[PDB]
Amino acid sequence: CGMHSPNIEVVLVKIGLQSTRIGLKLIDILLRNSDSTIDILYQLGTTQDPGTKDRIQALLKWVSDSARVAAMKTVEYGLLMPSPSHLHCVAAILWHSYELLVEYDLPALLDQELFELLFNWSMSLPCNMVLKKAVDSLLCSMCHVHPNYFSLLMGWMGITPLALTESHLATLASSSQSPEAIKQLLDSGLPSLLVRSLASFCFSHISSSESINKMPITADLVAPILRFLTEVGNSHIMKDWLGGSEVNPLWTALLFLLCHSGSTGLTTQQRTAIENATVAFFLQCISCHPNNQKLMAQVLCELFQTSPQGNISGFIRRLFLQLMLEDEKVTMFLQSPCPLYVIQHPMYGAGHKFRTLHLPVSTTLSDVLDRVITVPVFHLFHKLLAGQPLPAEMTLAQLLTLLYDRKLPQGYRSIDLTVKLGSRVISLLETCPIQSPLQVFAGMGGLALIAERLIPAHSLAAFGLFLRLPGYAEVLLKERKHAQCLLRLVLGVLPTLPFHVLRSLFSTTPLTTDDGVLLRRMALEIGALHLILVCLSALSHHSPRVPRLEEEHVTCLLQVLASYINPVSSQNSNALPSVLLELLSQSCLIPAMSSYLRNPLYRALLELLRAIASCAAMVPLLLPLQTSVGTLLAKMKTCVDLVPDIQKTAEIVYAATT
Repeated sequence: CGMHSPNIEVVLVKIGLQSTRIGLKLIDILLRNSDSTIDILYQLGTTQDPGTKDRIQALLKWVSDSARVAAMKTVEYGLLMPSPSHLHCVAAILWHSYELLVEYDLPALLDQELFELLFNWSMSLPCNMVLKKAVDSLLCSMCHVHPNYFSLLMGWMGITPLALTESHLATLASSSQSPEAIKQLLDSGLPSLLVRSLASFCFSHISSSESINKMPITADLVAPILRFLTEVGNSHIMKDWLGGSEVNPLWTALLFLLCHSGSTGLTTQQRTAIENATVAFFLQCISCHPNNQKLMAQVLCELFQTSPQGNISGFIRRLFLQLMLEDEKVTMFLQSPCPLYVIQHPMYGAGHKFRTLHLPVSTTLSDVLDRVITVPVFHLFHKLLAGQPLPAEMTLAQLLTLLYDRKLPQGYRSIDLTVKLGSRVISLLETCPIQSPLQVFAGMGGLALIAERLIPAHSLAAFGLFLRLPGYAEVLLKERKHAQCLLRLVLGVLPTLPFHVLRSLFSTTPLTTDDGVLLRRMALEIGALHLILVCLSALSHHSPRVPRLEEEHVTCLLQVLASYINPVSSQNSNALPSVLLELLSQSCLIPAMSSYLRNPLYRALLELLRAIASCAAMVPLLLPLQTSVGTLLAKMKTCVDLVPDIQKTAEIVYAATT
């Protein structure tokens, strides 16, 4: 069938929707006696005809028979075990029948006994296979159709002591994803009692470790119920509720539990479980939510500010290497009448005509559309935009900023686009991108805080010292991918960038403002000039005056020095202290300059010369300790004789020397 399968499925759909009896018979022989069967069931269930009610009745009768067969324990083989993909397809069919305007009374088909049967089926088997996920997606769709069914489900597990296994909470978290279920769950006291219980357990454990409506939570359920928190954090009002002072004890308690209380006893497997659940929670919280981004930035700055005086624990280290060093991932939803070529939420549809991806923000629309004369061309539209398409090279950060400026609520985890076919004959791109958690954390200088607590190797060692300066990260974040690659090389073009960011920061911070002089005096205090001078001494094989990659390194270091002397070149006399003058009189600048002269890089050296001649307080170092530099430079300029620049720089040096 692999060459003509669309034809077969289409003719099967037409024969099925010809009459009711034939469709019911073929449903029976396709379910009792693959992706294609999922598409067949979808097109049978969601297409509207007078025979739709009997078809969904047959589907419900089949799933009830399978639940019965699983409940007491030839034609019954399909009832001994059902395909979980078929159950997810039935859930999608019921969901799209509830969503679309149907002629029949859909909740009349749903029965409470079906709720009891599928609930007993759910606890009859463990959580490893996907059959539990399928029957739980069916439970979620049916309870979305019937809110009173979920309302009675709360009354079963003692909710208006308690003991819930991991499968119980798994079924509840799976079946709470629908808006009516999550509305009833917020209306129910189960989330409030669980967060109060886990906060009390954390506080009790902290009090026991530091001394060396409430309900006791054991050491096993806490990782699954933290995963419950991760799964419910998709709602934006959930993210706002987690941002209040009522919840903040959860954060502080979990951190004090997982840092101070080392190996009540925490075993390594459960510690890893809580560790991974907290990673998932942190990844879930700040997803497309700038408020959560600044919240985590403030929280991590407060933890790094009160770091003990020196070793960083494994959790905080891996959280730094994980949370803000991977690109932000958003949920992509694609609706299209044309074919576009795992269990997901029923908002995301089914079949190949509904697409759902979990993709990083940094990519553009051309890459996600490639992976999924009048010429038909794909065009992208939004439900909040009327009459204009979307550019192919526009990244998702720009789209997220446009939607957040277009009344889309903050924290909306899944963005939806419709693909249409237009004709081609053979402002939007200029918007600001998303801020991202990494740059938000770097906005208040958290990089210096984490540096204080922490290919040639000397450049990578000097990068950590260089990023301690304020304003370094703001100019560092201009190229995201290469900065992330450099941080990945730090944890354990590439050597040029730690100095190129310093040169650009020197050039963007002039001497006419307070930021430039503060940066220069902090560089004088922390000792960056000594490090770059001994690096130049080691690279040039020359010693200070005691009282192919190397060429690029020397050129870049000379460029850094030139941008340090004159920021405008890339009260000026008293803008720089004489400490730099007495420091440069000791180093190896003069002998290396004399060695290199007597032999881009020449252009950088001439820029350094006009920079060192531009500052009057930096002038008297040019006198050698007896040929002047101006006459020498004129001699080798006549020897060389680009040319107008060389002549202008030589004339400037000659004027400075005279």
